[PDB]
Amino acid sequence: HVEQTYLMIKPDGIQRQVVGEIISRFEKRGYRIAAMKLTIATPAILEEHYAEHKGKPFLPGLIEKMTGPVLCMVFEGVDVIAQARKMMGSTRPGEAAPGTIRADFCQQAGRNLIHGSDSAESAKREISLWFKPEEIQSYKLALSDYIFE
Amino acid sequence: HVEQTYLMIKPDGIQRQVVGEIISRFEKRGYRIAAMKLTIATPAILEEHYAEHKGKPFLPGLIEKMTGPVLCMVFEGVDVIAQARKMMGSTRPGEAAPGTIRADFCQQAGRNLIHGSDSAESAKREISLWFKPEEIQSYKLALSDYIFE
Amino acid sequence: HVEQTYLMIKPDGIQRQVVGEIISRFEKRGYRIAAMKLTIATPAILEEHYAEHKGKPFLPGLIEKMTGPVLCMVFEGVDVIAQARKMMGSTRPGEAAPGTIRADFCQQAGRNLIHGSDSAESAKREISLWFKPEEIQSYKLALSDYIFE
Ligand SMILES: Nc1ncnc2c1ncn2[C@@H]1O[C@H](COP(=O)(O)OP(=O)(O)NP(=O)(O)O)[C@@H](O)[C@H]1O
Ligand SMILES: Nc1nc2c(ncn2[C@@H]2O[C@H](COP(=O)(O)OP(=O)(O)O)[C@@H](O)[C@H]2O)c(=O)[nH]1
Ligand SMILES: Nc1nc2c(ncn2[C@@H]2O[C@H](COP(=O)(O)OP(=O)(O)O)[C@@H](O)[C@H]2O)c(=O)[nH]1
Ligand SMILES: [Mg+2]
Ligand SMILES: [Mg+2]
Ligand SMILES: [Mg+2]
Repeated sequence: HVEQTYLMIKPDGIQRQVVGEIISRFEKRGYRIAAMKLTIATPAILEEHYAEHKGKPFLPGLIEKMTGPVLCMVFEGVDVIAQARKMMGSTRPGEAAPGTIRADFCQQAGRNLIHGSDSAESAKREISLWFKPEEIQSYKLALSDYIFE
Repeated sequence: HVEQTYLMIKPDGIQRQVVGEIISRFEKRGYRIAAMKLTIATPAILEEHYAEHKGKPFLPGLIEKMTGPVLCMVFEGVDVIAQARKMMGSTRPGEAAPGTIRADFCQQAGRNLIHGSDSAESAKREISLWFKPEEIQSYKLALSDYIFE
Repeated sequence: HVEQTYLMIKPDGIQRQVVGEIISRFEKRGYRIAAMKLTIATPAILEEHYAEHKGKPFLPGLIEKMTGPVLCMVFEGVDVIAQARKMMGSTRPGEAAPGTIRADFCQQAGRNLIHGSDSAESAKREISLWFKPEEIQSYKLALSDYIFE
């Protein structure tokens, strides 16, 4: 049984030109690209994306940092929501484990390269926010017999 | 004082075409390739390899998944039995530490890319099962003075 | 607020020809190269460098193993003293976390590839020992807005 998670490369990932390296880490585990789109995030969509932080003092500066080019992604795999969070590492790069994206690429939480859904409910909500159903692509990986039990 | 461990790239490592990447991880630490052989694992040899699991319900499907091309390897180094196990990571990739082979490449225990001996006794048994003595090569690494104390 | 740490590639890092790989790991986090110099370490300077270890049983052999080409480096970043130590990993490569330099490249404490300052005080002292102030270069990284909060 597979699930789908929402992963988003933030503007610092675009501007530091590590998009391909990020994608390769997820492809390396046999996770399937189910959707992908480059866009420029707007405050209106970011307010909904970060609805959990509404009213908090840091929300205006988070939205400002995120107003820029982003790569919206959906990846599919076993336990991929929790696993992608593990691969990303802790919010604060200095506390993230070696070998995670944030530890390997970043210094501070405010520029930590990538977002990933933190739960099944948030993944469903975030995928629906950033993608229309017609943009989610269903196909089978040819190596499936060697990736899955 | 060095020891030798038996490492085997399973059919998923061959079919996903990551053999060279796996070998490079062990070469990177200055471990010496003492033996290397491509073969196709058969049920009779796999029954002896997995003798500890005889009779268990999961063994038949394990043998089926392992019936395929494998790369038999012997690596030599300080504490290499335990260290190779650490490098592979937990049997279940989702529990494996970031930076390990199974965490970086895999999703499920039944397709977890690689086997390594779990003890000195199993290394001796497994090397004897999969290799003839003529296939174990004795030579010295030229960089030894910069690898070992 | 950024700080500066002293990092030194030991003779095993030079001789195994992994200098570039080491530098890339620090550049990948947006750490800035503030100083860099190839020299051959001599006992007199190494005695001052390792002054804290005076009298310990491994010191004479440590000085012998360190008498050779070294790459002196200063890197700048947020919390870079502690973070570089985390990236290097434990003194013993066998205890170091997967994904650290020592775990990925080495086997034994006596050949563990790299030195890094362990504190703000030792970083100040080591930078002054190996570099004159005129050798420390100040410039701003063009991607600073995407590395720092
Ligand atoms: N619950 C399970 N479900 C699926 N496959 C399993 C399970 N438990 C074990 N396996 C498979 O059987 C192998 C042998 O189990 P075990 O010897 O306990 O793990 P290991 O030593 O980490 N791996 P191996 O290289 O096969 O010896 C595992 O590597 C998996 O490929
Ligand atoms: N500067 C700064 N940014 C933060 C802090 N906490 C969170 N953020 C930013 O806000 C984003 C969303 O916060 P959160 O959902 O709690 O963290 P995440 O799930 O790891 O992305 C993070 O990824 C960070 O970029 C903080 O303490 N300082
Ligand atoms: N052979 C050997 N070398 C050691 C030992 N302890 C320390 N060293 C070496 O001495 C160096 C400096 O020691 P220390 O400052 O404690 O370790 P570091 O801060 O991790 O570099 C280490 O990096 C090792 O190369 C030991 O027990 N045996
Ligand atoms: Mg979050
Ligand atoms: Mg076993
Ligand atoms: Mg020290």
